Amino acid sequence: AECKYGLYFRDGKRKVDYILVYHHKRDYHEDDKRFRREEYEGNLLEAGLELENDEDTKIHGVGFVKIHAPWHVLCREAEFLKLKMPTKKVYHISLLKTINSVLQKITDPIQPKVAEHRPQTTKRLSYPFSREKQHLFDLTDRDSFFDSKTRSTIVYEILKRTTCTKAKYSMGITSLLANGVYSAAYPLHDGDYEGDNVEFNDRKLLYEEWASYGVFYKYQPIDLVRKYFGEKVGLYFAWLGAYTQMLIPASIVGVIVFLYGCATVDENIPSMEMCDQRYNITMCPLCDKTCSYWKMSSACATARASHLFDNPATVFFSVFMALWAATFMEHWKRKQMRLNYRWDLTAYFTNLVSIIFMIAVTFAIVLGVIIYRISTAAALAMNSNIRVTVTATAVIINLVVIILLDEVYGCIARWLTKIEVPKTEKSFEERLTFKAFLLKFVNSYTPIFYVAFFKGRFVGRPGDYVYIFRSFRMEECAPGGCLMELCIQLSIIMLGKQLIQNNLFEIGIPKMKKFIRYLKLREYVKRKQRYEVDFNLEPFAGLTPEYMEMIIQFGFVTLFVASFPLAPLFALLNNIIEIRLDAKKFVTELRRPVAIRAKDIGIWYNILRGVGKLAVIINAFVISFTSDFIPRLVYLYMYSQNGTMHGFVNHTLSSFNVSDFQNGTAPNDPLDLGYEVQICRYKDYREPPWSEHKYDISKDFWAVLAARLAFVIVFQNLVMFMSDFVDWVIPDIPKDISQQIHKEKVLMVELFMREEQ
Amino acid sequence: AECKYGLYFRDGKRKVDYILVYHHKRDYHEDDKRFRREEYEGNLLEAGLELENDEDTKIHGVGFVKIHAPWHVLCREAEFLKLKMPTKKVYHISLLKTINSVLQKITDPIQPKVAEHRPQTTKRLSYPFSREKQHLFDLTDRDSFFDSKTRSTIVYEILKRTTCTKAKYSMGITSLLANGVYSAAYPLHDGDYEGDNVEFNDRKLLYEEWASYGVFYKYQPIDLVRKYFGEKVGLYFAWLGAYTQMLIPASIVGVIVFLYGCATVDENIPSMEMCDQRYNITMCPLCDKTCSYWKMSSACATARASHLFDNPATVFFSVFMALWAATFMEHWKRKQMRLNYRWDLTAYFTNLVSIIFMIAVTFAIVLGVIIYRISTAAALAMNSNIRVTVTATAVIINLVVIILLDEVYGCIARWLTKIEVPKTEKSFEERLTFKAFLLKFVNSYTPIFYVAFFKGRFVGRPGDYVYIFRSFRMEECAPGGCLMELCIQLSIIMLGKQLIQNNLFEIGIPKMKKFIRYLKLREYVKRKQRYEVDFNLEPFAGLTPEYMEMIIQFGFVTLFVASFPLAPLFALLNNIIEIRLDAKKFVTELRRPVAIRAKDIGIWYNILRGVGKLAVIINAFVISFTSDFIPRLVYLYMYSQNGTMHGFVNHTLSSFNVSDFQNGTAPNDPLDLGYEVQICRYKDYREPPWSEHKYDISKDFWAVLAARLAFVIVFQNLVMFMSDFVDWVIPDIPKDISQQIHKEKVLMVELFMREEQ
Ligand SMILES: CCOc1ccccc1OCCN[C@H](C)Cc1ccc(OC)c(S(N)(=O)=O)c1
Ligand SMILES: CCOc1ccccc1OCCN[C@H](C)Cc1ccc(OC)c(S(N)(=O)=O)c1
Ligand SMILES: *[C@@H]1O[C@H](CO)[C@@H](O)[C@H](O)[C@H]1NC(C)=O
Ligand SMILES: *[C@@H]1O[C@H](CO)[C@@H](O)[C@H](O)[C@H]1NC(C)=O
Ligand SMILES: *[C@@H]1O[C@H](CO)[C@@H](O)[C@H](O)[C@H]1NC(C)=O
Ligand SMILES: *[C@@H]1O[C@H](CO)[C@@H](O)[C@H](O)[C@H]1NC(C)=O
Ligand SMILES: *[C@@H]1O[C@H](CO)[C@@H](O)[C@H](O)[C@H]1NC(C)=O
Ligand SMILES: *[C@@H]1O[C@H](CO)[C@@H](O)[C@H](O)[C@H]1NC(C)=O
Ligand SMILES: *[C@@H]1O[C@H](CO)[C@@H](O)[C@H](O)[C@H]1NC(C)=O
Ligand SMILES: *[C@@H]1O[C@H](CO)[C@@H](O)[C@H](O)[C@H]1NC(C)=O
Ligand SMILES: CCCCCCCCCCCCCC
Ligand SMILES: CCCCCCCCCCCCCC
Ligand SMILES: CCCCCCCCCCCCCC
Ligand SMILES: CCCCCCCCCCCCCC
Ligand SMILES: CCCCCCCCCCCCCC
Ligand SMILES: CCCCCCCCCCCCCC
Ligand SMILES: CCCCCCCCCCCCCC
Ligand SMILES: CCCCCCCCCCCCCC
Ligand SMILES: CCCCCCCCCCCCCC
Ligand SMILES: CCCCCCCCCCCCCC
Ligand SMILES: CCCCCCCCCCCCCC
Ligand SMILES: CCCCCCCCCCCCCC
Ligand SMILES: CCCCCCCCCCCCCC
Ligand SMILES: CCCCCCCCCCCCCC
Ligand SMILES: CCCCCCCCCCCCCC
Ligand SMILES: CCCCCCCCCCCCCC
Ligand SMILES: CCCCCCCCCCCCCC
Ligand SMILES: CCCCCCCCCCCCCC
Ligand SMILES: CCCCCCCCCCCCCC
Ligand SMILES: CCCCCCCCCCCCCC
Ligand SMILES: CCCCCCCCCCCCCC
Ligand SMILES: CCCCCCCCCCCCCC
Ligand SMILES: CCCCCCCCCCCCCC
Ligand SMILES: CCCCCCCCCCCCCC
Ligand SMILES: CCCCCCCCCCCCCC
Ligand SMILES: CCCCCCCCCCCCCC
Ligand SMILES: [Ca+2]
Ligand SMILES: [Ca+2]
Repeated sequence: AECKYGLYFRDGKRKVDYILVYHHKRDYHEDDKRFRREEYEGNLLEAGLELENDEDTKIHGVGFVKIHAPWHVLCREAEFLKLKMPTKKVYHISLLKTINSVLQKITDPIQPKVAEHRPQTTKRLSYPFSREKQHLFDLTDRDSFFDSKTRSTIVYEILKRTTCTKAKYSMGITSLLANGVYSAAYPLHDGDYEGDNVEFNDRKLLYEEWASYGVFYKYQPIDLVRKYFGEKVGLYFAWLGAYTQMLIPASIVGVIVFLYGCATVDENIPSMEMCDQRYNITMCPLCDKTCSYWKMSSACATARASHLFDNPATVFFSVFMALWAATFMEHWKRKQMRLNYRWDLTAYFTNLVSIIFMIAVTFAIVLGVIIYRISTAAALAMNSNIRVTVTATAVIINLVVIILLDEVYGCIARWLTKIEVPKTEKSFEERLTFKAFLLKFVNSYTPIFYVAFFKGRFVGRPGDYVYIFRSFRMEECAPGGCLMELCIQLSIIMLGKQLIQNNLFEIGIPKMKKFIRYLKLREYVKRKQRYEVDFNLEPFAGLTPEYMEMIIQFGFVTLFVASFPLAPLFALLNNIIEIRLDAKKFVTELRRPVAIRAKDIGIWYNILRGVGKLAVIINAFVISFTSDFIPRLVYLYMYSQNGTMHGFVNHTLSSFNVSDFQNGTAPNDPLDLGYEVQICRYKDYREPPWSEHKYDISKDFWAVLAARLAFVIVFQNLVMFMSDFVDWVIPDIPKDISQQIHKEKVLMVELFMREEQ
Repeated sequence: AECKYGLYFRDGKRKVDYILVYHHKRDYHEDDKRFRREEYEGNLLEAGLELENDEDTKIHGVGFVKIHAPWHVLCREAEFLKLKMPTKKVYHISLLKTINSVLQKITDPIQPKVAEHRPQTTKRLSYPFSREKQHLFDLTDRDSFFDSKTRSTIVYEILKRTTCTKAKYSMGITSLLANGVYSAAYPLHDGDYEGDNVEFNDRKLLYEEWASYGVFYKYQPIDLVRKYFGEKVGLYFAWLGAYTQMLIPASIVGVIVFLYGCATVDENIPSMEMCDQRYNITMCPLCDKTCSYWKMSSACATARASHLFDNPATVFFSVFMALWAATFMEHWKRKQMRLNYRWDLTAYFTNLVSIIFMIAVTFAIVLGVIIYRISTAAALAMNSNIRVTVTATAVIINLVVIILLDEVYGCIARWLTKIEVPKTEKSFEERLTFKAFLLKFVNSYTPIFYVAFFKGRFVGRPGDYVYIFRSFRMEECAPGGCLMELCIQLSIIMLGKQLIQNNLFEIGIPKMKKFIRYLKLREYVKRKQRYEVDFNLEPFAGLTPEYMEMIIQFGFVTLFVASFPLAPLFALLNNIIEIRLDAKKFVTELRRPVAIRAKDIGIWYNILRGVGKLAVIINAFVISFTSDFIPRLVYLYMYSQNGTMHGFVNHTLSSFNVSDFQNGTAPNDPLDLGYEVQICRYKDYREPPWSEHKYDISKDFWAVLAARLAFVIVFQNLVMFMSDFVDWVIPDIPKDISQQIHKEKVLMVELFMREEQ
């Protein structure tokens, strides 16, 4: 009623800045905990904080404690730290400008409706606040001089300072919370976000203008977000928006490159030769005692589909995407400085744990191939087009096991970090992030490397096959090739796993917790107090998973772009929804976090710059050994009489005598095709049967292998030099930002004169 | 007499801090210059400097001006800048230590005899000096509170501040010196360095203990050098000593590697097969219409000598020298911080000039090959063993032309820098250094790249040769190979050009200037004054050539070490003499420079880190395409029946029919050997005459080319990762240095309390 529902004290003039809750159930350890609390409350009273208790609530066995801070305490704690406040001093801000004017005219309807977005040609000064010189800062209003966030930060620092006499080593509220004496501690929200009679506050404004699905095409009011939540939350959203901005130019060139291949697919000689039914090309079986001879005309659709994923445009696109990320890094580096300026921020256990971590990483690498092979075998056995359905089933089966193993890997990393004694609090996080990221990388990217580089390459020749354990034969690729399975894997992963299931789980997880709480608790007419309302929300976890998700997503776009031009387009649609999906959680679901000052994102910059450096070698090897670019180039300039591409499929096929088959390897029935077979054909570079040295490696095997090796040498060096040049050219600091500081310092000289004046 | 020979004023209590000399010959422009001087002297008097003139000297038409500074001017100018002075506050400094104690016991006789080298367990504080708080610093003695160097620095700053009313734009003494009104300006030396009755001063101490040839095995007293000369000179000598220290461990492994090859030269099968006289192997002529057939047994000495320069030890040494420099960089980076802590230092014209510079660089690259070819032709024509003498003559002839072209390149760079307007004084030097370094690099390293990679490789086959301009045939390599000329070139260069002629010219150049001055001037009983004595010395130039010489020397050790194990040993002998050669010049020859504060060497770090990065690719290519390592490895594992090295020379030789020679290419007389010749042999991979496709590239040509290509791919990546790991592991800041600052700051808190106390 007169207390505005728990926001103020009983007298109505003291604002609650923090809330402590203890489990006072209606017993020697309980008495000891009570004595410790009482001593802590006495120390807090000695510090200079007003104290209050409430014991009459509907919830059983809970007590709430209110904390308040006076004016002199706030002044002293603000002067102790380096806190900058606005000053009455005001200065004016001091062809190419008409372009900015035109774009400002055009971009008017998309800007949000907030007070700060109004242009300001004058900016006030800012000087450290201290008790010695109070004339420089206007102290007209005490209430409006301090925001709620900076009011709660000082109280949190005071709570961290306090130590208990009984436990001299134990300091701060963290140890008390860890022991189990207290339950939780949290600041209060400003008010409601919905309601017809609700008065104006920042929560409702951010709900209407920022956290909604109907305003997905607007900008974000970053200043209000930083004012309400803090400087650690704002940098994440700024980085997300900057990352989302740079995908629009990259999502158009990929579409153009993809569309170029659809128009020129009906004039492709290699794909036209395979689909012709005038020849009678019989191929050898692909398995032992079960399969039989087939025909080349049965892979026409796969041959036609493979054309859209390799051509010179797909190499030009790789060269382009090589420089795109180098430009993005410089863009973010230059953007961070403006935000820094505007926000006024200018032994044996260790070795043993490291060895165990390497062992675990090796085992995690090992298990994935076994899981993939088992999934493929199960998918093949379940069925009995066939191939596409079998591949899709195998991928879908493997994804679930990956999802299940992620959590176990995370728990293992957490326990491994815990068993080793951490020196401080920052090193704990800096080590946990690395330990989790390595395991997530090796868990996510293992099956892709196997199909691209290792599947179907070490299998033998007809008549001399390779067996493992003397009883199992190595598997081969698809009849059309192994470039089609990679595209299906990438498409299925990117479209389903990262877009549908992830977001559905994110939305649906809190509902089960709410339902469980409702079932366990078991109407309300009187209005509950603020602390009782805030007690039913979910506590804040952190920002590590939010960064980890986007960092994992960043690797798919760059590492495997040489054979998938549509990768950048799939990420933009997800990033469009992710911003407004994450915005709602902070406003409507979680509890209010405390503010932390930061000047950079932190350790993720090094990870991004390592992935960007790693992408190039993989791109070069994928272009060299997975496609048919180099064989075509070699055939055109060495073996063609015309100078054209006639006879290329004729060139790449060998011959074999079906009468030389090993015992127990011939097909069961050779008359399914309807005619007798005497010679089958396979893909390799070996000698003909009608020769002195049959089935031997020929001279053309060695000529293509040097051409594949030289391409990597040229590509790697050229791309590395081009990537370094871009960093060299662009400066790291904007000119206007650096210019503005010098005049401010020149006037700050007279400000220093004003200090004694 | 009573003035101590010009050191003090006539009264005997004012010390001369600077000296200005004008050309007052015994005429309107002369009157204008006199008026300008007079105005400058009036401005200096307004500044607060005492002035004096002397016009009675033996030298004709010269006048000297004396400058003196009072105490209050010194105090004000010292408080204007950030100058730190010692304080009365004193603190104590706060298994592994016994090793340091033992090495201190052993290294006693090699330490110099100076006061500062005595161990000090207590170190005084240091606080900014200001007029507001003079109680913290003891002002007991005015004379001993300021050194001569810091006394002259303030006067130089005052002179730079002064501006002339008539020329408002012109400021400082630099413009006056450039116009021609004044001749020179220099501070004074402390006194003499030789003499039985000479009193003690720092010049004599540095002469006896530092700048001498009989103390070449001792340390250097860096603190006294910095106290007398400054902080810019000391860093050069510290870097030189640190660079000289790290060559001792590297000069022993090279000797061991070189000695390993001498013991195993009598069991080498490939060199034993060539020296055997049981076979009769006739080779084809190496030139048109003049040479004739020769025998393989005539290159036995060259074959035996080539063994000492390639073996697995020469690859292990390359891998070792890859990490040596990475360790050296970290060593210097960690050493700089201790010196920083101890010394209290904690539009269209531009584009046009750039294009002209690229054109000049291209032309400079072009001219060197022509010069080398002309020198080789002249050396061959002059004579008429023959080969060794001809090669030595060609190298000696080329070196002189290189020496002559260096100065023209330097002058071109200077003019090119001058024609473009520089923005400031630092950018001028930073651009001139780069412009000179690029031209010196391309001038020095051009002939080495040509012999290693391009000579004798694009020449044709017997019966189908390659001609340029339809009349000139391409040259071939030496009969034994092209690995012997590179060693002779490197040895001759390193031993003669950098060690004998350079030092002789450095010593002998000032003597010609002294003799010319003596001849032009034309005895003395009275003692000359200090300014008249200092007027006859040579002015100081700078530190760019001193750094450039050592930077150029640094490239020979690292870039071309894969085939010359004795390179690090030749540089140590030169660096031993260079220190004591350069020390004498500063003490006995040049004028006294003014002090400049610096915290790093500057732009040379980037050049060193670029050369270190560049060395790896060149090393890999030199190992792959210049030696015979890969062919031997290919022969051993693919073509040998034994499993040994029997029949390798048999493998690498082809055959040719002497009856298929082109018209005008057969030798004049084929009967010099004493018997008829029907088949000659050459080195290549081609088909035999008794085949369907004669003189065609065979299958063994393509098998070795892939093996040469894979080695580079493996080597480059492995060495790059290993080089990055070393930087990753080692921290960049010493632990004790960082630890010491925190306690000093903790006590500086009480020092701040002492400020008001
Ligand atoms: C593609 C890269 O090149 C190689 C590089 C390095 C080593 C081997 C390489 O080559 C791959 C071998 N894979 C053969 C070329 C394909 C093939 C196709 C059909 C077959 O018939 C069923 C058989 S098989 N098992 O009968 O030989 C083999
Ligand atoms: C050594 C690297 O390999 C090559 C790599 C790339 C291209 C060509 C390469 O090979 C070099 C060719 N140089 C031949 C192999 C040497 C030779 C020796 C004696 C001769 O007789 C006088 C002749 S010649 N002019 O008569 O052919 C040639
Ligand atoms: C070629 O294949 C067709 C496919 O039906 C078959 O009818 C025909 O008999 C075959 N001819 C030969 C010569 O194999
Ligand atoms: C290509 O070769 C075929 C057969 O050798 C011939 O019919 C055709 O005309 C040739 N095409 C061109 C463009 O030379
Ligand atoms: C395939 O190549 C062989 C080898 O020259 C040739 O004889 C055969 O006719 C070719 N096949 C076709 C269908 O052209
Ligand atoms: C290989 O095939 C030919 C027919 O092409 C046949 O005559 C010969 O007998 C076969 N080889 C063997 C070993 O049977
Ligand atoms: C082999 O060379 C020696 C060298 O003098 C010569 O005397 C001898 O006649 C030669 N023999 C043959 C067969 O060429
Ligand atoms: C090497 O081969 C030669 C001739 O083939 C033979 O005399 C010799 O014994 C072999 N050496 C070994 C170690 O096998
Ligand atoms: C060199 O190789 C050929 C080819 O096999 C062989 O006939 C000849 O005997 C060899 N020469 C010697 C001296 O062994
Ligand atoms: C090549 O040499 C053989 C002897 O080795 C000779 O009989 C033949 O005539 C020669 N070739 C020609 C074109 O003369
Ligand atoms: C009143 C709201 C009308 C618009 C609703 C839009 C819902 C979200 C659609 C987002 C689509 C973005 C491209 C995939
Ligand atoms: C800073 C917030 C940006 C939010 C994204 C706005 C929507 C962009 C849609 C662009 C469509 C391009 C299709 C190729
Ligand atoms: C018998 C020939 C079959 C050819 C198949 C070609 C497949 C093209 C699919 C295009 C899908 C585009 C979706 C955006
Ligand atoms: C943004 C820079 C793009 C540069 C693209 C260079 C690659 C061109 C490849 C051409 C292949 C031609 C095959 C016949
Ligand atoms: C607002 C501007 C930010 C920086 C934009 C840089 C260029 C964007 C286009 C991508 C270029 C890629 C070249 C390979
Ligand atoms: C961060 C601002 C970026 C401005 C555009 C930069 C585009 C790329 C310039 C360098 C191109 C290098 C081509 C080899
Ligand atoms: C040839 C049989 C063994 C294959 C081992 C390699 C499988 C894939 C390894 C992937 C390494 C990178 C994982 C992130
Ligand atoms: C990870 C590398 C594994 C190497 C396995 C070697 C197997 C050799 C048998 C296959 C040789 C013939 C290939 C067609
Ligand atoms: C009759 C042929 C059917 C082929 C179906 C292929 C399915 C591939 C789906 C790839 C994208 C899936 C996104 C959820
Ligand atoms: C008034 C408009 C409401 C639109 C609601 C959209 C909800 C989207 C939930 C996320 C779906 C993730 C898988 C596509
Ligand atoms: C086996 C490859 C693992 C991933 C390599 C690329 C990631 C680089 C991460 C850099 C970590 C830096 C921590 C300070
Ligand atoms: C920390 C930022 C740079 C990290 C770069 C890591 C790249 C590792 C690639 C290794 C390639 C060579 C393996 C032998
Ligand atoms: C640096 C990445 C691109 C390099 C492309 C090299 C191959 C170009 C085609 C082959 C040469 C064609 C000559 C007409
Ligand atoms: C009185 C001086 C005795 C020693 C004279 C030494 C002269 C210089 C010799 C330096 C040799 C260093 C190794 C090349
Ligand atoms: C810091 C000054 C060092 C001066 C060098 C001292 C002489 C070193 C001689 C070492 C001889 C080693 C022979 C292989
Ligand atoms: C006929 C055989 C001649 C062999 C010549 C070997 C030359 C060895 C020279 C060693 C010089 C070492 C100087 C340090
Ligand atoms: C300091 C690290 C040295 C490592 C040396 C590795 C190179 C070994 C080469 C062995 C060649 C063997 C040829 C048969
Ligand atoms: C005083 C110590 C300075 C640093 C010494 C570092 C090791 C010196 C030996 C060279 C090691 C090279 C390994 C390839
Ligand atoms: C600057 C102090 C150097 C101390 C010795 C360092 C020796 C090299 C250590 C790293 C070795 C890496 C081997 C792969
Ligand atoms: C084949 C004829 C032309 C040879 C041109 C190359 C000669 C050497 C070039 C050296 C480049 C590096 C100079 C510092
Ligand atoms: C700098 C590269 C120059 C290339 C010149 C090509 C000359 C071709 C004639 C030689 C071919 C046969 C070599 C034995
Ligand atoms: C009789 C054979 C004489 C051979 C003389 C070779 C001279 C090579 C000298 C290399 C070093 C020169 C240093 C000045
Ligand atoms: C008392 C000892 C005197 C020694 C004098 C040495 C003079 C050396 C001059 C430099 C010679 C450079 C070529 C070897
Ligand atoms: C043609 C090669 C010239 C030399 C390349 C290596 C030297 C690198 C110098 C880096 C200059 C940095 C200036 C800021
Ligand atoms: C400024 C410090 C790094 C400079 C590195 C320069 C190395 C240049 C090597 C270029 C190799 C590739 C040429 C195509
Ligand atoms: C990384 C630099 C050294 C690499 C050496 C590679 C070749 C080693 C010899 C060849 C293999 C021998 C197997 C027994
Ligand atoms: Ca998500
Ligand atoms: Ca010298």
